[PDB]
Amino acid sequence: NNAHVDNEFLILQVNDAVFPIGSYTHSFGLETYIQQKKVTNKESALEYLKANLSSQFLYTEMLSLKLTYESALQQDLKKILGVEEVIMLSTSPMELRLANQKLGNRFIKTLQAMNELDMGEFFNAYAQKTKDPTHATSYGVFAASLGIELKKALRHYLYAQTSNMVINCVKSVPLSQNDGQKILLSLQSPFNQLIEKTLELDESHLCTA
Amino acid sequence: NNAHVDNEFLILQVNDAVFPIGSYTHSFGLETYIQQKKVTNKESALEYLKANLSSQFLYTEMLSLKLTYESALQQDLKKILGVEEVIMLSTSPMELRLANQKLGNRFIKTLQAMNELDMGEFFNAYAQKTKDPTHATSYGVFAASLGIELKKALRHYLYAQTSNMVINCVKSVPLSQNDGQKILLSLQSPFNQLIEKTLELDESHLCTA
Repeated sequence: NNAHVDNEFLILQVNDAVFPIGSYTHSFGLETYIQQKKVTNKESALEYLKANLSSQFLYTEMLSLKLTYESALQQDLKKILGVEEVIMLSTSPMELRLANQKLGNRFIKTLQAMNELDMGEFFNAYAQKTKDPTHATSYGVFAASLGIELKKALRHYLYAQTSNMVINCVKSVPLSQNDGQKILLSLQSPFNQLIEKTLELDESHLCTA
Repeated sequence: NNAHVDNEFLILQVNDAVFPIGSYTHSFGLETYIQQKKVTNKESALEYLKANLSSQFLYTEMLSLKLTYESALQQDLKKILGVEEVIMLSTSPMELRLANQKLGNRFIKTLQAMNELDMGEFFNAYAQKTKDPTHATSYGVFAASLGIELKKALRHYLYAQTSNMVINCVKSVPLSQNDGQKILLSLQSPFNQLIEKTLELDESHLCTA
């Protein structure tokens, strides 16, 4: 039914910076740290990025991606909605809440506008009931529905979000293009640690960072 | 070694639109079709892309990537420079042959800037001796040098270039973002046919389109 669809390309397409889901929300803490003169060069940007990756980005976004992926495999919509409720309640202020929700809704809507892509009955049920979808959670359900391997879905999502964070630093600090590339390289070892950790964590760790 | 380096992440990084090598040059052969009202919608854009992908892009760019990858595994530098000579000599107009060179030169330099990345003896020797590098040929040597699988290298390069082409159509026709996503989805089957075809071609087909 998705005979004409190739997951190897589809994972690249939905993680492409150009995938049309409205405006982005990672540049949030950054602009504050720039005004505070806490992030003003390559070295300080890197430490900022590592700190962020291993706090809220791991314990909220990455972990939630995994939780909704695993629950989707068990057709457990209830747990998915519960994860989304926990995240919504731990998110402030209302502007970030609103934006994250917009991003979530846009991700789902963009998939759905591709009429020739069949997401399956479970995904479409999720799409109809979700109140506070996020990019990471709806992605988790997306990957589970199409049978994309978890470690691969994570790796691709992790790289894409981080790339967005770094290009944010390059523009806002600013940094040099090569500085951004050096940063992305040095983050590869943290990336795999992050992925390892994500697999060890369970729902009790959700939003604790 | 490259102990801290993960090819899984590096392949995403070098194919990111953010990789600072400058703008791709597929945009050159589309402006006329638009002006002349030949590419006007999603449908005619798809056809133009399919035609483009399976002509000059296949017989020059994708094939050249494959040929320098293969020669790199044999550590046959003479054959690599031979491929680049053929492309340089077959490329007009002058302006496009200069743009392509820059793009190729920028790819190599960007890699070299990342000092914590060890490209290895052969790639360094290629870097010292190349005269008319291109993005595709330099990328081929890069992929083989790091032990990245050929089909995977092709898939990532192909998707990235095609995303760029589609974005050009979206911006130029212009088209809606949704239409661009439908186009990329529709091209997944063609992508696989393009890759299997690439593996069947050899030097005797180089630049014959």
